[PDB]
Amino acid sequence: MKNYYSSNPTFYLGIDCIIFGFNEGEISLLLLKRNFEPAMGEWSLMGGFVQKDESVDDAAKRVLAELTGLENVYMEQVGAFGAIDRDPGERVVSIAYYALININEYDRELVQKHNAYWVNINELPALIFDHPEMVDKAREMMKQKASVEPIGFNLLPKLFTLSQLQSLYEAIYGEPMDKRNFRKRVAEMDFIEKTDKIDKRGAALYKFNGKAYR
Amino acid sequence: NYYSSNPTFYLGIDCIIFGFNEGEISLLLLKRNFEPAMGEWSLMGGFVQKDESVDDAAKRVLAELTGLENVYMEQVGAFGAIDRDPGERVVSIAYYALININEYDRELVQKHNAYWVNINELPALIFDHPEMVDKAREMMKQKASVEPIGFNLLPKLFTLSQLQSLYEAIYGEPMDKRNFRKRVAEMDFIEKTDKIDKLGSKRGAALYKFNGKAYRKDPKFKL
Ligand SMILES: O[C@@H]1[C@@H](O)[C@@H](O)CO[C@H]1O
Ligand SMILES: O[C@@H]1[C@@H](O)[C@@H](O)CO[C@H]1O
Repeated sequence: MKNYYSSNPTFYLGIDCIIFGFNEGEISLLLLKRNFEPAMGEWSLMGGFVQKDESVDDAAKRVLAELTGLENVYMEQVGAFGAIDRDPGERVVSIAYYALININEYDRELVQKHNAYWVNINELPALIFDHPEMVDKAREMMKQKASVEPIGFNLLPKLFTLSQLQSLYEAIYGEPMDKRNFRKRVAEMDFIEKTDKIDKRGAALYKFNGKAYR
Repeated sequence: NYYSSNPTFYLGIDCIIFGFNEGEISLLLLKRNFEPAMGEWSLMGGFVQKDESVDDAAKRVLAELTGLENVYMEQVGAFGAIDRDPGERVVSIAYYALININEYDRELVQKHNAYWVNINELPALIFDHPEMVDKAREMMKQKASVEPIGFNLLPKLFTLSQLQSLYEAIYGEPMDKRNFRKRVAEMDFIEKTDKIDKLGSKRGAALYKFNGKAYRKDPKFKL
């Protein structure tokens, strides 16, 4: 059995989940009031710790489910945050994970039962520790992702107008966009495709495809 | 004692140092100096210590195992599969860089028994090191697409062929010369100087430089 590596120290390994939600033209962040010390009661990302019996990726899934009830949310790793004094309680290196989801009814009731709250990304309260830095990094990742592949397949209807698409991009990027230049930029995205169908007024309908994955 | 209902983990460090030299990319490798898997081909592997940030751990590990200092690395990810390290549960945070080989002390590296291996002729690496390398390589490609790159990998006055060679090595593919120079035209961070190449491979070729102001990374990503 003994002890490979026992000369080295061990560390608490944190998990923080960053859940962006799109609804009615706005992005919100899912937040809670932290249920343990230090900084108990203060505004927080969904925070937990990696356990011995699980991968770090599965820790994220578990932490999310424990603190919000949400299951079946695919998340992408944001990074390992390991500044010495990031957590005032102990040395904690935290691994952040993020997703962008479409905010829907059953999920809404579930989240509310956990005392998690959707807060508009332009009106965030002061978050504990380095959570604002984590959120900023996830938001930049989301921006970059949206420029190279479909940002999600159930954020918008299967067939969507350019106006609907523009509202999603403006929310992600956090600034209004020029309609003509946005249309030109979309024409350069081979993963968005104009169909023959029209909205029912007369606006052209577009769809995401799988061309960014080839 | 906060958080004591939770366990603690060994936190690995792995450094993935790609080197650019004579139009090709290499990986800096070593023979692992501790067990298990002692003597086998490995990345610069260590562990985070109590004294240091994880970023600073990656610096110390790099300097201990190669002598290289002042090398900026970007985080690849935390690799946390339960069985990735057969010795023990270790969550390893991999870091990467693409450096200019000639710009560093090649004898200092040699002294540390670290070897540049060509990126297309890698030996079998230990544990999940090939996965880490693959991930770093994909990030290098993604950056090269969306950002200005290679200020310290090219001479201050460089040709379009030299710039092309960098991109070709990064993506690992020959490129169309026609379309590349068209893409180079849309890059506002590369400016054409008055000067010309009197020593290199295409004599009299236009020498370009990076415009520092335009090279600078945007604080927020632009569509
Ligand atoms: O980021 C914190 C981490 O440092 C630990 O306190 C667990 O909760 C997370 O939200
Ligand atoms: O990836 C390994 C890590 O798991 C630990 O063994 C330290 O060295 C690294 O190379």
